[PDB]
Amino acid sequence: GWGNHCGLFGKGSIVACVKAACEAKKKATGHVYDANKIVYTVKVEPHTGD
Amino acid sequence: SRCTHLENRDFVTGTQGTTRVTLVLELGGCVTITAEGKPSMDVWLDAIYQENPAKTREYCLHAKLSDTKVAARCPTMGPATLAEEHQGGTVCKRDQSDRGWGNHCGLFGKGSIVACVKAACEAKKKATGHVYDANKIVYTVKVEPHTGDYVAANETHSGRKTASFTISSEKTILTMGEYGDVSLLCRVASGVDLAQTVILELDKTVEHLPTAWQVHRDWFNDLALPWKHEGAQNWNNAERLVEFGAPHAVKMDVYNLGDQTGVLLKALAGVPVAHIEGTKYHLKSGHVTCEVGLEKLKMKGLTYTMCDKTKFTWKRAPTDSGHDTVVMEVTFSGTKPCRIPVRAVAHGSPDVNVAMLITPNPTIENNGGGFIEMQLPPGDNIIYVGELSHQWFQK
Amino acid sequence: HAVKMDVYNLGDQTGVLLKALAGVPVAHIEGTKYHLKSGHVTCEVGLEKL
Repeated sequence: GWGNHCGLFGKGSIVACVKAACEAKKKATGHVYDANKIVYTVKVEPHTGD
Repeated sequence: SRCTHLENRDFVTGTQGTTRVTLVLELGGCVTITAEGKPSMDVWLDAIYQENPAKTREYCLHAKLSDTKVAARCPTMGPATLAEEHQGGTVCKRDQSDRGWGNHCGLFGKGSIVACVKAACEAKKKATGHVYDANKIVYTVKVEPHTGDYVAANETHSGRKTASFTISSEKTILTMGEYGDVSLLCRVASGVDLAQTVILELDKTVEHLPTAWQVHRDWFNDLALPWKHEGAQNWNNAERLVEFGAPHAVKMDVYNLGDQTGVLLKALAGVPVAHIEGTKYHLKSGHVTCEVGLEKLKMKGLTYTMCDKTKFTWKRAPTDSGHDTVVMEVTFSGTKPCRIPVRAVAHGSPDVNVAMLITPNPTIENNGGGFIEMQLPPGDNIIYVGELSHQWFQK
Repeated sequence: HAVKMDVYNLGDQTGVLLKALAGVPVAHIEGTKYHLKSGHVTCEVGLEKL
């Protein structure tokens, strides 16, 4: 309206935007396994009396 | 007129004899007072606040843990102990771990283990509550006379006056320039009850957040977070943000539950905001009833001659104000000061003046005047400012 | 309001995520190795040459 420098009193269009990024070290990342690349490690130790 | 700047506007009108007017002013509202033989006045409650209110508890939203210490004893060696278990400002957990030859104990069995961390709060990660004292709260009321000058919201009206009220000082007499004196009696006791209110403050320097919230005392007192009194060195219930892992041999992990700000903010959605300006803690919603004394107010320019009916032009053609009134502004090129000859007729009845003026005794002063606000009946009308005319369809 | 519109940030969601993650099993990362902390495998052990 006149109070904010418009000729008419009514609804005026307004649009606001912000650039959105992510804070450093504030991510949550997911990882998936490939059954063909997964490794199983097995250890064996003899009973040596020690 | 200031009230034309907002959507929330009320009109109060005093008739014959009405010398006093009782209004209920609300934050975000505005009242236009009109009365026979009196200059019109715009009045509004501008702020409600208290400087340096008392602080109740401070809560910690993000624990800063450091100096993790663990003490463990073999099954026959007795209780494990740390000096920290007796210090304030530390969180500890005593448990039992499985011990045996593998971790250097003579026997295979349960051994005592105790782990402690020093618990403090991250800088700027506090949530502090404040309480109002009804005897120290201030209500600010503004008054502005209708001078026939239009001023935008970002501009300052030279005739605007401010009055402050506290419970112990309920009456003020304001001198409205040449319009006389107006008396204001506002009772803070008629205002908002603040017994169950707490103003919650996080970090007011954060840019994308309100500076404060108005929350319920019982909700605030039940927050499951570490807390302390301002000034106290350590936190009570610091364990609320710390978890201990199951022990294994001579070790026990300490986990931090992270920053609780996001959690709090979800709880605060839908809660009303408040505002902090330095040391002033403001309510953003509230009301107060005032009695306005109009008897000492006098109109301006009643003895001027009528302006030359030939010298008016439209600076701002008649326009809808949004309050079912019409606003306009004229320019006068004749000799000042003088009374503006304004009137309006319904299409077809040139004899009956149908204009109800909001602006009192419109005049063109040596350095002002010209803005007029009026109400007209529905339908086609013609507005006249002397010989200057304008068609106007009302509604 | 008039020619302005405020933008609010909902804050760090880490605390919210961590509450959801309580009771979820942990895993472990060692450099480029992504380890499971729970699991099993069946093996056949040949003893004839011992």
